[PDB]
Formats: sequence, structure tokens, C-alpha cells
Amino acid sequence: MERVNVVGAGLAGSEAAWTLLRLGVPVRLFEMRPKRMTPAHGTDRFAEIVCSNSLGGEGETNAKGLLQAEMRRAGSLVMEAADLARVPAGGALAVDREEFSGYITERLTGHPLLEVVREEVREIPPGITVLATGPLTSEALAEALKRRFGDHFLAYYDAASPIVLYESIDLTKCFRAGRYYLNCPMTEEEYRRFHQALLEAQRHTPHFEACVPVEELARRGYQTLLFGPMKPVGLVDPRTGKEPFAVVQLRQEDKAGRMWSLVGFQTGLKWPEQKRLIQMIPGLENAEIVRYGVMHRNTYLNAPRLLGETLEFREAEGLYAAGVLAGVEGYLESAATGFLAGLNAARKALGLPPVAPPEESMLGGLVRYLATANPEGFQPMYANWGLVPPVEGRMGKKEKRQAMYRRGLEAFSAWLSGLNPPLP
Ligand SMILES: Cc1cc2nc3c(=O)[nH]c(=O)nc-3n(C[C@H](O)[C@H](O)[C@H](O)COP(=O)(O)OP(=O)(O)OC[C@H]3O[C@@H](n4cnc5c(N)ncnc54)[C@H](O)[C@@H]3O)c2cc1C
Ligand SMILES: N[C@@H](CCC(=O)N[C@@H](CS)C(=O)NCC(=O)O)C(=O)O
Ligand SMILES: [Mg+2]
Repeated sequence: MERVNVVGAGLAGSEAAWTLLRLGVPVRLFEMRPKRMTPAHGTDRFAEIVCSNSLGGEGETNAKGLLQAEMRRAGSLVMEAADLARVPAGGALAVDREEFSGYITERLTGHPLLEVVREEVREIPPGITVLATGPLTSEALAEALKRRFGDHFLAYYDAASPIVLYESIDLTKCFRAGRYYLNCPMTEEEYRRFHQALLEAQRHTPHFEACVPVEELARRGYQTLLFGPMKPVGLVDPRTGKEPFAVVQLRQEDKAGRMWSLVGFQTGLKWPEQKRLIQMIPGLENAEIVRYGVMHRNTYLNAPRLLGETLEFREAEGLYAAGVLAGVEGYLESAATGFLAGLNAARKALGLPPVAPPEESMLGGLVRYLATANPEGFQPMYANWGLVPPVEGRMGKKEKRQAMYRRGLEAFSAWLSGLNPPLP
């Protein structure tokens, strides 16, 4: 029988396959494990959880909590598995990893319309196909993607800097300018405090070579950051009429301008340390960090250059990407993009046009960011409140988040209800 190809049976591919199957579209699910393992995997199971067993905070104040709720409403297999494999984790949804992957593997393998092929896919399959090969996408397939779409549009590591919410910046301590960006000028004493704090800050341990984490630049000498990302070259501080001693620059990442990254602040610091350090920067004393910096091995595509919000390749009809390969980060985000890619692939198989959830929903905010974010040096994205529209008002952050949760979940549910054919 004719089948939609799903390449990779991780978080994204498992959900993509389930979505296709639910809509009555047969699937050919390729998985190279166990005979070819990635450096992080150890089993033959679909949707193996390779690290932490947390799927994110569940609260109505948590962006991941909204995405969890949306995925339940969608009938996600990953959420079913998580709900059944739930273990205690202080506010987070966390799972017994073996019960989680076991349930997913059983439900998929037992479906009459699923064929499993245990092989490494080395070339882009023809026909309707979802690619979901993850952060450790095999070398051969990565090479195939570079050949087809361009060497510069696939990355092997992320090197993300922190991103803050624009409204949380104190603009009285910044100036907008390009050399000769938002610029946060610093005095020599402020730089010295910041540099010293970087020397001692707690950092994660690796499991890049000209891309050096800022905390490591600090360790390589007092001058290093001043020659690098904190250089004031070509800038004039309107307050002094002179070149500032040092600056931190921020650049706009999203179309809406809610999300601004610290330029050149790639980092492997622990997240609480990043927050402490960031709030030492003039203008950022009360900054809300919506995406923390990270430095790791991570194969992914330039989503804004290559993908629509539908997760279909702009220049390859009926080809889709999901999961980390598509430019997201996180087990849940990967499953959720798998759902959407599978939905659109199923619709394609049925001769129907693709869909995408609304901007108010977390999944919608995420995929719309993938399609429209700044393409230059594009880095992966996880679920956060910067991705959806604000809730206007002067209520506190907790309340705004609760309002965003309710609004988003309702918007997502209405979107689901409008789908034809419906998810049964
Ligand atoms: C070391 C490490 C730790 C992580 N820790 C966390 C964490 O704590 N929390 C979190 O939310 N996320 C974590 N992730 C990030 C990410 O959310 C997970 O990697 C998540 O599983 C991504 O889902 P995915 O479906 O995109 O990829 P995966 O789940 O990795 O699935 C990809 C699948 O494709 C297969 N494959 C690859 N190439 C081919 C090929 N050419 N042919 C056939 N099959 C192929 C792989 O064997 C794999 O089964 C971690 C990732 C890594 C690498
Ligand atoms: N990860 C992508 C995007 C580019 C990238 O990661 N650049 C780094 C170089 S050190 C960067 O500046 N990170 C900090 C930031 O994005 O501001 C790539 O390998 O092509
Ligand atoms: Mg960046």
C-alpha cells in the first residue's frame, strides 16, 4: 500500500506517525536504532527519552503547561503516554522513561496501518515524507539535506544566547544604533563587576571550535570581551557624546519585536546563573529571560529560510520537518511539531491544503516563530510566553500568564474543532 514516510521514531516522528495513522493514512516509519545508535540513545524503543524525564512545568503560568494542555486536546500519543507514566517531580510533568517509551512503541507497532523499517535513511525519500531525525540526525542524511537545500542552511551546533522580553527592558539605559540594535552601555567599573562574575559563574558540563562561550572568553582574559561582543566600536552614547567603554547589544529575533537576543552571548552557563549575570547589565536589571542560552551538539535546519508555519518545506512540496531538525528544542515541542507535520502530511495525502494553529496558541506561536524569525544565525526555539501576543493590562506577570493560558487553550481548541476531516 502507499505510505507516508516518517524518518526517525523519536518524540517528533512517533507523534507524526500517530497523527497520520489516526487520520487513516498508512505510514512507513524508519528508525535506525538499535543496530545504529546515536551517541545519546541506548534502546530500540520509539520516543526514547535520552536525558531528563521532565516534559516541563504543568502550571497555568507555564508556557510548556499550555503546550501540554493543547497536545492533550489534540489527542497526542506522547501526552497519553506521559499521563499514564506520570511520576512525581515537584510541579513538572515527568515520566517513568521506560513506561513512556514502552506505551508509545506498543501503540504504534500494533497499528494495522504502520510499517516499521529498521534502517538508516541516507537520502531524502520521494513522495510525501516527514523528516524527524533529531539533534543527532545521521551524517548521511545531514549531507543529503545540505546538498538539496544548501550547506549554510543546516547547522551542527546551536550556540544560542539568552533572549529577553522587550517590554522588560529599561529603555532609559539603552540607545538604538548600528555601528557607524539596542545598545546597553557600561562603565569600566560595571564591566569589571560583570567580567568577575563571569569568571566564577556555574556552568553546565558538555556530554564548536571558533565559537567560544562568553564565560570562557572571560577566563581567557580581561581584554577578551572588550575586543569581542562587548566592543563599543562605531557607537556613540547619546548621554556622553562619546564612545562607551563597553556595551551589550541586543537584536530583534521575532517579527513582532517581543523577543531580543544578547548579541554574541553564546553560553553554557546554568540558567539561574545566566539570569543573575544578565540582570547586572544596565537596562536589563529586571529583564524577563524567555529563552536561555545553550551550547551543544544539535543538528537543525534554518527554519525561517526553509520552512513554512505548516512545517512544509517552501521549496519541496510534500516534504516536512519536525522536532529538533525543524528548529525546536524540547521533548514536548518536538512531539507537538510532529503532530502538526503529520497532520499536514496526512492532509496532503488526502489532497487537502495544510493548516497551522493560531498565534494565541503555544504550538501556533512556536511554528509561526520558526517560519518568521530572524534567519541570520537562526537558533532553535522552545516554548515560552514571548511567542504569543501580550495580554494587555497592568495585572501582574502571574495573572497575565494565566490569562494567556486560558486564551491560548481556547484558541487552540476552536482551531481543532474547525479541522475537516476532524481528528476522530
Ligand atoms: C544529550 C541530549 C540531552 C537532551 N536532554 C533533554 C532534556 O533534558 N529535556 C528536553 O526537553 N530535551 C532534551 N533533549 C533535546 C530534545 O528535546 C530531544 O533530543 C528530543 O528527543 C528531540 O526529539 P526529536 O524527535 O526531534 O529527536 P529524537 O528523539 O532524537 O529522534 C530522532 C530519531 O531519528 C533517528 N534517526 C536519526 N537519523 C536517522 C536516519 N538517517 N535514518 C533513520 N533514523 C534516524 C534516531 O535514531 C532517533 O530515534 C536532549 C537531547 C540530547 C541530544
Ligand atoms: N548555530 C548556527 C547559527 C550561528 C551561531 O551559532 N553563531 C554563534 C557564533 S559563536 C553566535 O554568535 N552565538 C551567540 C548569539 O547567537 O548571539 C550555526 O552553527 O550556523
Ligand atoms: Mg543568536
